[PDB]
Amino acid sequence: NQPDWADEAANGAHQDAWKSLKADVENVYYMVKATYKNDPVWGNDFTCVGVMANDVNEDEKSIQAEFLFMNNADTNMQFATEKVTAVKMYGYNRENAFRYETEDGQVFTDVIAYSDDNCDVIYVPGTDGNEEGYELWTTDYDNIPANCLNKFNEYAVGRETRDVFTSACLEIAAA
Ligand SMILES: NCCc1c[nH]cn1
Repeated sequence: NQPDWADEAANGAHQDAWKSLKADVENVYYMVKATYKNDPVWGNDFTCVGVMANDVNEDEKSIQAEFLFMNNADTNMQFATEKVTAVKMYGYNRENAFRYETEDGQVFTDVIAYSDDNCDVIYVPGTDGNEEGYELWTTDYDNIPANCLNKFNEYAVGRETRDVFTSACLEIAAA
């Protein structure tokens, strides 16, 4: 049993997890939308989630990721560092998932449903003590690519979509 988009022959070309993780090294990726409200790490009604990486390890297909985020329990931006490794899920031959490992050893395995050069549509299976759902991440929180947005809306049908990282997360300019 697995999502119908988890068809490697059909969709694998757009589900390259290692390529997507390395992309976090060049540009910050912002989670612009999601279909769920709570994350065990980011908190409740979490918003303003972004990530940047460094320390690419080709032998391990892992990076060190630095996250920023907000939730309804603190008015200040929060930060955390986690290791993320490209792994295989749903019988795939080429890595199509992200295995996050927090400093306390907690593990989350999410799956790339669709990914293009500057955006990712990620599926949260809901088996890591968390809510099942989808996330949309992109490098520019103000200009969302239509291809990823359409794929996110397509796969996330029947749920309640909400904004996560938007310009409201920052107070931009001066004076
Ligand atoms: N679906 C996001 C799970 C996660 C990873 N790190 C923190 N939370």
